[PDB]
Amino acid sequence: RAANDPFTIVHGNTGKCIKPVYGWIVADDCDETEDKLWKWVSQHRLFHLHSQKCLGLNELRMFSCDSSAMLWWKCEHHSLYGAARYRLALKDGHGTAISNDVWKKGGSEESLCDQPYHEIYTRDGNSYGRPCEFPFLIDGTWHHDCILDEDHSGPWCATTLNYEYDRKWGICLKPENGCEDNWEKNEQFGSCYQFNTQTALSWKEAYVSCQNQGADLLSINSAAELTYLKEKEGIAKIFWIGLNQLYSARGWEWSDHKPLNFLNWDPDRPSAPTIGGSSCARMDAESGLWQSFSCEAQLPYVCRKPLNNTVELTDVWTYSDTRCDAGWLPNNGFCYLLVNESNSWDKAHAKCKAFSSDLISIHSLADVEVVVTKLHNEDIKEEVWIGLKNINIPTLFQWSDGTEVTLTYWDENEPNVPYNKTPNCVSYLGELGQWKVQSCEEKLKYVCKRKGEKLDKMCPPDEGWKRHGETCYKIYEDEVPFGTNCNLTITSRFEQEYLNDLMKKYDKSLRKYFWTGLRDVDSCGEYNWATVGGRRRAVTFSNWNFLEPASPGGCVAMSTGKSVGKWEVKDCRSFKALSICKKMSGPLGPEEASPKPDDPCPEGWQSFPASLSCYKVFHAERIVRKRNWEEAERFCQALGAHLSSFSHVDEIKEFLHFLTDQFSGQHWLWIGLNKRSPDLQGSWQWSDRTPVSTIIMPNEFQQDYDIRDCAAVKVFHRHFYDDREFIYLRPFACDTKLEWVCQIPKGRTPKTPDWYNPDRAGIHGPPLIIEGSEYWFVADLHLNYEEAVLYCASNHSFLATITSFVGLKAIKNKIANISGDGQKWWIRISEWPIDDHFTYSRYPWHRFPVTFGEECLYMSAKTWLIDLGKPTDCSTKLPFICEKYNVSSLEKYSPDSAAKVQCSEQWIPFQNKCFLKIKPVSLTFSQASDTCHSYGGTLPSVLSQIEQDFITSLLPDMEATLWIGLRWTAYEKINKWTDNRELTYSNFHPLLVSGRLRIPENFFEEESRYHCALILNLQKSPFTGTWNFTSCSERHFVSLCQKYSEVKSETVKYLNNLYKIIPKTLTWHSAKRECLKSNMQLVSITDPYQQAFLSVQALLHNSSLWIGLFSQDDELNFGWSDGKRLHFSRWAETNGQLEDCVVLDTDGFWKTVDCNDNQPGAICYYSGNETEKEVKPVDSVKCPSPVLNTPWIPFQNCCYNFIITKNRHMATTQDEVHTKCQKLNPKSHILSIRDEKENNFVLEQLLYFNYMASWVMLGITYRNKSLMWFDKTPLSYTHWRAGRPTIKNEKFLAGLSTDGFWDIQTFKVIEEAVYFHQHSILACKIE
Ligand SMILES: *[C@@H]1O[C@H](CO)[C@@H](O[C@@H]2O[C@H](CO)[C@@H](O[C@@H]3O[C@H](CO)[C@@H](O)[C@H](O)[C@@H]3O)[C@H](O)[C@H]2NC(C)=O)[C@H](O)[C@H]1NC(C)=O
Ligand SMILES: *[C@@H]1O[C@H](CO)[C@@H](O)[C@H](O)[C@H]1NC(C)=O
Repeated sequence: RAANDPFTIVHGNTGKCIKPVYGWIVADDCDETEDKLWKWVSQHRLFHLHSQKCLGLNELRMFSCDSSAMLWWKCEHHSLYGAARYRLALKDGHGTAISNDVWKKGGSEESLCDQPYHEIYTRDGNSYGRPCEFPFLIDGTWHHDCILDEDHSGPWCATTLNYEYDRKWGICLKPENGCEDNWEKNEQFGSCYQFNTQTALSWKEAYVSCQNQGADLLSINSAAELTYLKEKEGIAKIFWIGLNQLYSARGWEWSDHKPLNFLNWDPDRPSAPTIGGSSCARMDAESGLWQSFSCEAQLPYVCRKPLNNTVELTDVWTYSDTRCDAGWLPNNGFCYLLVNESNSWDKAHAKCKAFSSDLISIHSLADVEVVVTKLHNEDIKEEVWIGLKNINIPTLFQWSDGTEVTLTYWDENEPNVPYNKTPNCVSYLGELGQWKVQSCEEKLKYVCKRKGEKLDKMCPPDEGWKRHGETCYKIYEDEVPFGTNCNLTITSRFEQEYLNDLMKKYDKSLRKYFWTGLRDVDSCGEYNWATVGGRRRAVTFSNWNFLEPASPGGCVAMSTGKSVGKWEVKDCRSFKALSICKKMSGPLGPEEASPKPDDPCPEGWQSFPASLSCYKVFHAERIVRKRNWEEAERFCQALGAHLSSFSHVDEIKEFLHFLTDQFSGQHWLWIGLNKRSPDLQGSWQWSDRTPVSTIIMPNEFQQDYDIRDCAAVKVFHRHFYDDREFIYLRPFACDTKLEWVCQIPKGRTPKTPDWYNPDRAGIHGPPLIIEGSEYWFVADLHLNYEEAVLYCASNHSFLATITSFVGLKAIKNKIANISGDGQKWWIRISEWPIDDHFTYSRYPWHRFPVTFGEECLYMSAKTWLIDLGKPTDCSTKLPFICEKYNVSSLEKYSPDSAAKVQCSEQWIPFQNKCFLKIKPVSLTFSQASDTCHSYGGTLPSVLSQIEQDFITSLLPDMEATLWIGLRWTAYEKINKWTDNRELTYSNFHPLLVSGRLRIPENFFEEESRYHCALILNLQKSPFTGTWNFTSCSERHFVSLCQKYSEVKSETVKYLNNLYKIIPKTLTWHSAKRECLKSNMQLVSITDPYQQAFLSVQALLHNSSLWIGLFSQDDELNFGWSDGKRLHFSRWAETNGQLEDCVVLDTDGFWKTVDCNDNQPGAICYYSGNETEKEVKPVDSVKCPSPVLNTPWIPFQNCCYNFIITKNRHMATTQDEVHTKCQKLNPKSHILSIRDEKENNFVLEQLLYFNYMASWVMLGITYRNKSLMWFDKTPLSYTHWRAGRPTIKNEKFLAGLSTDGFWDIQTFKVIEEAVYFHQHSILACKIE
């Protein structure tokens, strides 16, 4: 389990207590804690359970923590420091900061920081399982734990910071003693289940949620459990199963420690080996099939707790020096032997079965230890059979002779059960002796095992001396100092497990440590084994505790209570621990030097002579795009390398000093360290199977330390390591050994012949596609989506983006002529050319925690009109085509420099251009053209973001619509920008203008209408400045013309606001102090007008300036220094908030930097003319009881139920869905949106399930020859994609999409639109 326990603060120098009262700190008088209790809460704050106030600051006092008054503390060595190098101290009883003491727990010896913050998750509600956020304010009272009232279901908490303004709650998930409440005390069989649906949680988050309750994730071991999970009523259609491979070199493991014998892998997944693959599994409940999906997603899960669990063990680590039949290797009473002759599986089984033996069987780590240590150096170059076969359907591995499987040791990463294969065989490979699949038809060696009979003064066990087979172990009575007579050195994990069993058998209670000969004599941070004289055995194995490395000096010991064998670090000066040793050692173990410091790098890899390894760094501009930790590791493995993993503590600083020369700005990089695997139990590990031995990470008391399990390194332009999640995108740097060769799997470098042969072949034969650049048709080479994108993307070439219907028809004809009407091709279909730099996938109303998936599309030669907006399983090998970039920044025109340069008083100048305003009179586009031509210039053409910001800042005084002035023929691309300028970017919000491709009527002789664009002034809406396209035969207002001018390329008042640009180079705290010195505060941008004005003002200064945006919750939730809700945001990236404080870049985007830095300016604001902050939502609607684990979320006098559950009845869905919503709960019909805010609410609820559902079913019919809802009511409000539909029949499916638009799929056969039914949600409102 895991929970936060209330504690007390104790001083170290003066060994007494703490006492907060209304005014200040007073005399302790504690040891009667009925009047004081402290607990850590969010934002690194301390909360008192008695006064219900949070401590803060320079007089220290208890303030209500609904304020921004530097209410946060940090984790020092053994003390606490505040905002900027502050400190916490007391003087004569009263506490006051000192800025230069230690504080420990009550009844313990640690700095209030060693135990990580264990947050709790929620089960169901309007939050979808998001973790709690304590404290929360209700009825004027601050609650720090889950409450229990007669209104809600059970223990429920608030999941966000401000509960009053969000009204998002969730039923808590607390550890229970039995499986009676919120569980199912019986299952199939011998466990209790908890099916929590509607919870968009990642794999690691779901595992942490199931583990905090003492249980674990799912575990399927027999077909009975599978068929019980299939026929369960309240279960999600797709969820997690805990099956994962998050280790370095392990095949596939269960979440809980259970053997993997029953496999149900989907036969459609091609099992992408390195790029495009995954490491966590996923279960589909409709067919009950297993897939390998990228477990960075957000899918529901299910917890499983063993019913009446018992701690049963055995004598798995014993000793028996028995003899065998003169040649059979004896080990622990058994005899193993492998035949050197080539044989099959069944034939060899029958061969060595005729003796008094049969094929080998591995039940625990003893057999694995035998297989690895013996067998001629773990069978360096060999393949050996093993008596595990499968003939059942589904797959269920079983031993040749046995009763039950108990340990599975797979090879990373291929259990690899074929589709059409009745016999399934396993074999040995790898330096760790792991298992892979075979065909029971290859000729390779085999091993088998015999039960032998039971049977020197060099090792007398008379004095309590245990034996292991080659080297005995001996424990001593007591030893206070370190290494009194002996120090122990461990070499591998099997020796560690033997030592753990010996320690558990020796002692009977907890809190007795055993010494270990690992220390740092030089106090250099790197740990090495103690030298007993002429011994320099390097560290080959390491297993620390959760966060053990904390001091660059000390001595290690081994705990035995629950952290069995975890190498803890204690003071090597004075600390008592027991001692264990061995007699023999390894003479040939540390005698090996494989790398050589004289071998150079193969090609292009840079390295310094003090590295013995070649490096290859991937900058943030050369690559196709940044990627997550797992994607970076897979990209490094594809090239034959891994992430940078240093052995010594000087190599890290040398590598940092070597990379900081290749960088100008500061940006994080990926590293091999990660604690993602559940078997590590919190300890770190290197991805290349190298034991961690140095202090690399500090101890930051983060709120989600269990979730962020990846290590990121920071470079400076002058060794700071942080813990990032496995979802953030980040550049990386692979590294290879000085003697090993790299790989080239059709990626970056092996494009060298792919830049000459196919490029010229496509430039010669294939002509230019109609209305577009050249398209190279990469066929006869099937690659995944990630591999196709990596192949197409180059210095100029990239993945083919289709934005026109003419180009669509051309590529369709070329595909039909080249490959056929059956093959599929990877195409990125859109309406306007999208920029890979700015994804524009930012929600405008709120920043809710949902990571959207990848939109990897496809298209075929036939059925292209239907499958153009349907995503596929893009871990598939298919041909593709690559497009070519043209000369963008190479065209030069406008030779007139001093003649046309004329900026009069009716002209506002900006960067290399100038604008002029006219009256807001209304004219069409063809008239507005000559209206601007009446003056000298052109219509306003936008080529960058800051020009759009300048236009937006000029917009408030203009009309509600402006003619931007770019025209294009309908159903084609956009060019010429009315001024012979290449279209760089376009600002079309996908929530207002449908980003999908437009499909016209296929019968049009010459009716080629034109489409023009305009800028909207949406009157306080967050979409002002965006562009909208329309048939410009109509007329709109015109208030702007642009021209080019060459020779001439304080307290500011703006929209009832006073802005001051401080040019001082200072931090964010000093900036806030300087703003407060002028009776002002840091600017809080709450509207796009202020954002655009501040952006153009920052461009006028050519440097990024500070703003009033900062974070306290470990960069999870941002907020303004004024106490204003973050509603408007213009971040530069989706997941780019990598540091704490915020600055406003010159390009108009909010950059994020750690505000312990120097920025060349800041922005202070003052609001005196307009001071309005009165906003409070009212929620007085209570929904009925939840049904089938699907609650009713209230919204505006209604109760919606997005039924994400097993449903396959798709026969006459019109009445079927209605009866389904009816018998589920009366007084509730199908969903029918009749407003605009309701559509946004439905879209928000859909976006939480964007990984398993892309549409929400709507109740649209065609009764009485008109589109109307199921109820007797007309259809007032509608949100279509492109015009009103033309549905004449009544057989069609209406679905609210993931962009707010309503799509309609018509069909003639009911069994043809099942793809729309598989990805739909059945919502039944109440009203
Ligand atoms: C962005 O531009 C598009 C134009 O392509 C705008 O779509 C147009 O919006 C108007 C306003 O609602 C529609 O007029 C309505 O037509 C229905 C047809 O049944 C009629 O019943 C209403 O009384 C009203 O006249 C118009 O049909 C629609 N489409 C076109 C081609 O003009 C869109 O509104 C613009 N976006 C924003 C935010 O204004
Ligand atoms: C809900 O009902 C109350 C009282 O009938 C009404 O004041 C309120 O406007 C309703 N909500 C909406 C969104 O109309």
